[PDB]
Amino acid sequence: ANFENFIGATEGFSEIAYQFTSHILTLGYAVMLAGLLYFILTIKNVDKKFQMSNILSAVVMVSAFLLLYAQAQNWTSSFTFNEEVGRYFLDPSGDLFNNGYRYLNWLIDVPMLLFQILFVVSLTTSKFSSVRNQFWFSGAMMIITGYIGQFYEVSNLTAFLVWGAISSAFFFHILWVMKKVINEGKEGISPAGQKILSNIWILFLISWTLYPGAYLMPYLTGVDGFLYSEDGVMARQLVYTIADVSSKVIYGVLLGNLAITLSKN
Ligand SMILES: *C/C=C(C)/C=C/C=C(C)/C=C/C1=C(C)CCCC1(C)C
Repeated sequence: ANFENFIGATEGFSEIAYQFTSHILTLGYAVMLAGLLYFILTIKNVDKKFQMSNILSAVVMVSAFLLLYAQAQNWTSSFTFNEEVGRYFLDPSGDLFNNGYRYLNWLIDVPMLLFQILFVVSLTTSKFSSVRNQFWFSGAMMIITGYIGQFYEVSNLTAFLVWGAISSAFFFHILWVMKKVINEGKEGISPAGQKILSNIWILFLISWTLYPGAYLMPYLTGVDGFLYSEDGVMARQLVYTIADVSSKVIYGVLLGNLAITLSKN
């Protein structure tokens, strides 16, 4: 199946790798719940014209809280301690670790995260429906092809890499469209608003690039390096969690700050 089950069925996990991963994943969903309350409670601070962004952030928080909670429970319940060896091994009586929860989260959140910026910034020469459709089509194809490649993570590294490269092509199209959105959105707003948009662009670029980084984490030191191990599992789930918080919560906070700044003439 996946790299997590592979390690869990062969080498097992140290108490530390199992506990660290349970805690990071728990922090992930905990932050989404806090984010949910923040976006609901702050909806009254922005003008009505911009409230769709707060609404879409709130919906992303529900998606991410529920699905990361389900992933967290799946992690903790999938491995059981062996006293002889002193490690956690995959439990054949369990469901086994499943990355489906995260990929479904991506399928839901990606279209809403890309769409929500179009309720805060104004385009100039691009059409709203064109940009929206390109975001949605490429976003969906990114996640779908990456999901396909994930099936080959352990069994066929070649297909894993090829499908990931196909997915990356759609990713680069998204980055290209978003860069245009940001540049049109900077036209005729105040310098304070332009500086927030510049920050949004940088946050977007870095935080979205973390996802492919985590997808490749166990192979980033070769076919038998330091990360082809429980340490690469830990690193993968840490980087996902940093990306989750950044791409969903911080991105949303910054858009709301942009909407407040735009209310000032
Ligand atoms: C909260 C969720 C978000 C922002 C999810 C974003 C997911 C991606 C940017 C996925 C990207 C991928 C690649 C560009 C190549 C490797 C396969 C993916 C699906 C991880």
